[PDB]
Amino acid sequence: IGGYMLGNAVGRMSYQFNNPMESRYYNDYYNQMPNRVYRPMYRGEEYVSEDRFVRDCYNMSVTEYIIKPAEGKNNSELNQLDTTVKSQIIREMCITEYRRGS
Repeated sequence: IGGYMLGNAVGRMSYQFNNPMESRYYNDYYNQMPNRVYRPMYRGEEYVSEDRFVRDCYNMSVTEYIIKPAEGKNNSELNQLDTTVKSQIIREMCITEYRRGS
């Protein structure tokens, strides 16, 4: 990766979700949650599908909102639902990037 960059934003997502916890949590936590998605600029990949793009993009996105907030935020297992939604949303945010980037 030549660097991470922020491509395009999303916009309050508010997709279907699987369970209303994921929706409500995203909407109250919207302020802590991301407003956009970041991008792995490969200079020579040529062998990634959307499953590899979404994971590699995800794998950055997650750290940006798990390891960074580790500075001093003691959830104590409160992070379970935080990660539950944040996993789901980052995957969906990643799919949307392909669908505005096209």
